[PDB]
Amino acid sequence: STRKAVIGYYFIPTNQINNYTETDTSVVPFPVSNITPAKAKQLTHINFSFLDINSNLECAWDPATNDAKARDVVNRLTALKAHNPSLRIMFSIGGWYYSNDLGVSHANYVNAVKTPAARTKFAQSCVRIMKDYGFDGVDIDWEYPQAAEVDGFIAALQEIRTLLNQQTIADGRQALPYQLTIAGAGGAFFLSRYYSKLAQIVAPLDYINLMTYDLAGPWEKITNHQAALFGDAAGPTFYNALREANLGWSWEELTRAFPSPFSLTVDAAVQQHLMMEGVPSAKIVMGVPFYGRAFKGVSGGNGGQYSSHSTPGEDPYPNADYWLVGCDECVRDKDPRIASYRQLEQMLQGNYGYQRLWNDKTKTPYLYHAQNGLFVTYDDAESFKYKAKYIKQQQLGGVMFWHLGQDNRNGDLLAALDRYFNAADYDDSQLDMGTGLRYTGVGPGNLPIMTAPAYVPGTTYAQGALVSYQGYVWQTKWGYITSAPGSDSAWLKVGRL
Ligand SMILES: CNC(=O)NC(=N)NCCC[C@H](NC(=O)C[N-][N+]#N)C(=O)N(Cc1ccccc1)Cc1ccccc1
Ligand SMILES: C=CCO/N=C/c1ccnc2ccccc12
Repeated sequence: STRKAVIGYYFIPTNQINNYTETDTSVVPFPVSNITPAKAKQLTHINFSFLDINSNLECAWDPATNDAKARDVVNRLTALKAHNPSLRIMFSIGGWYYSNDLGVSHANYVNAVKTPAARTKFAQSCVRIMKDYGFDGVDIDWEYPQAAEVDGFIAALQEIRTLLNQQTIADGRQALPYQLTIAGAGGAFFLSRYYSKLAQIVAPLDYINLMTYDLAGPWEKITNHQAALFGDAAGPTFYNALREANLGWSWEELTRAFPSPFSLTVDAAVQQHLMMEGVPSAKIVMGVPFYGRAFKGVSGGNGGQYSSHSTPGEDPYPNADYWLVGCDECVRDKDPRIASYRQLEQMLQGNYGYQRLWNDKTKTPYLYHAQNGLFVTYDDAESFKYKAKYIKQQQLGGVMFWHLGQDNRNGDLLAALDRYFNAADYDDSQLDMGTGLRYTGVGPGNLPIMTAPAYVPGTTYAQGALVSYQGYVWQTKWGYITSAPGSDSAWLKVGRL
């Protein structure tokens, strides 16, 4: 019933705002007019990106921004709401460039959330900006608060939420209330920073949009799919950093929740969220990439998958060798390591030497250039069928993607997502989800339904015995136990009645 969210980032750099034009793609490749009425109808949210936090610890435009041109761009976006009364134009604060641990504005994020007075000044500036520019809600993309900063981040979200709710009442906006989201970590290493307090982080949000992409890249030793739905036992595996989070759980509880090593997949991130009590499936949104990540220096044998590679990891890209054959946008952007889906379609179609291959465990496509030794991991309308089916089966809130300019000209990726959720004639009941590796962790938030004989006082239970008691099914950790389940450390809660 409830419509799935379809949240697309609209990113425009300052120089493009300051020189905004809808009639020159060499100046602005993706002007607002490319978001046609048909596309507008298929989105529920557009995340305008990025604003920042300044040294005055307020939400702010990049100070080089021409304000009149900014308002003009934003006005074109909010004009789209004429075609879709469900559509929201959010704005996003942060992004990797501004907010990463070494980013140019990082200290402003740390300081803005640090004290009650700072949080109030910061929260106020967010709602002020929202009202002043005509936005419909606030998205926070801080990558990422460290475990020490998490309490301040939580309080900042809570305070923003109160101010948004006030604003909704003031504007009589109950039909389309102002919203709050974050872009959340989609991989266990960064997720471990705030994982233990995930319920408090998600409580004030309408959605947490998981960045379930960038799970492979040149910083890793071995090529891999950047957004595998499920795991491939042939691919690399990773230490499960969540088992070291400050949860206060027992060895058995930790082990059951956090297998290690594990496959870094979209399903892993989603299940890791669902394991936590107080994190509802309907607030979890699955991020998908509208771009691929490209690697060079790869060996043959498995289509370039799971190979060592010679892809520079430095930022900015360290020379002028744009080796991703056929990638014209890569030349424009001086970086052969990222290619939009729009460009990847053209690369396949041209005489450039790529084969499109498919991994039926991960349910994702990849390109392999056998002659030069290149590998590209990306997503397409086919991988989106499996991801859409997972979103529905797991009762997730919807899909998020980065970014709108990377869809092809006809908006085929966006149209596919909309079709999979909303087309009366689309049927995926027989779509086979495959035998790729599922993340099997169980935690307090995702106990399965079970039945077992009622616990009987006086009975001596062997290790592994299952009983039902006071609403749950419990398993003895060793034998021989006679205590009431939940009264001491001998029983593990394994299911709910
Ligand atoms: C919604 N927020 C996100 O999606 N964030 C996110 N993906 N953060 C991590 C990715 C940062 C990315 N870095 C690289 O790609 C490293 N280069 N290499 N190899 C980045 O900062 N940019 C490229 C990018 C961004 C998002 C998704 C894929 C690639 C530069 C950038 C360009 C425009 C806006 C923001 C960042
Ligand atoms: C490859 C270009 C540099 O951009 N890198 C971003 C980055 C660096 C290290 N680890 C990461 C993990 C996830 C996403 C991005 C990165």
